[PDB]
Amino acid sequence: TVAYIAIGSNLASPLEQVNAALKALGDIPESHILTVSSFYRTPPLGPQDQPDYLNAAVALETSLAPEELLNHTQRIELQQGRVPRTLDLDIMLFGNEVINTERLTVPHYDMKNRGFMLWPLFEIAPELVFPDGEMLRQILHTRAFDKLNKW
Ligand SMILES: CC1(C)Nc2nc(N)[nH]c(=O)c2N=C1C(=O)NCC(=O)N(CC(=O)NC[C@H]1O[C@@H](n2cnc3c(N)ncnc32)[C@H](O)[C@@H]1O)CP(=O)(O)O
Ligand SMILES: [Cl-]
Repeated sequence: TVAYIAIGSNLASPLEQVNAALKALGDIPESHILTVSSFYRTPPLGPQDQPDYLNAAVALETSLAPEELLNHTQRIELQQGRVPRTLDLDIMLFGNEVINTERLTVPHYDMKNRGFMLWPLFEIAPELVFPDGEMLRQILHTRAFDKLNKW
């Protein structure tokens, strides 16, 4: 199953965290990195008195159950300092699954509202269709999220 994972950090020099995160994602068992987006410099959506984010998306093939994937992404966050934002790993999509448990809401509850999630995802999955049948390309068009700048 292909999982799509969003990466975010707004440390001053976030490349170390993001590069480290990508290496660690590749070490997850029974999993393989398929494709990684470009790295983007995005203004924070929410409070504005914080540094810009580095955002990216990665497509990860995995045989793990969605919760076992979450265990591994949480481990990576912990090991890089998560306890500005050092590193957040959000599971955006997990195959065609819709999940609503105490640990997971998939698709990510807010991703359709976040250009900094959707644009990097579009780079690596331009023909993507959500579980509800909506095309990623169409969502980006409708919301008119401004395109991103590379880091
Ligand atoms: C600050 C804000 C709004 N503004 C931004 N602006 C720009 N420019 N760029 C950004 O990148 C950016 N980022 C933003 C942001 O907050 N991003 C992360 C996010 O979405 N949250 C907070 C969080 O810590 N997230 C990781 C944890 O989520 C858990 N986790 C992972 N996957 C799932 C899932 N599928 N279901 C449930 N939990 C999950 C896991 O345990 C992880 O540790 C959830 P919330 O606080 O919005 O509810
Ligand atoms: Cl470790």
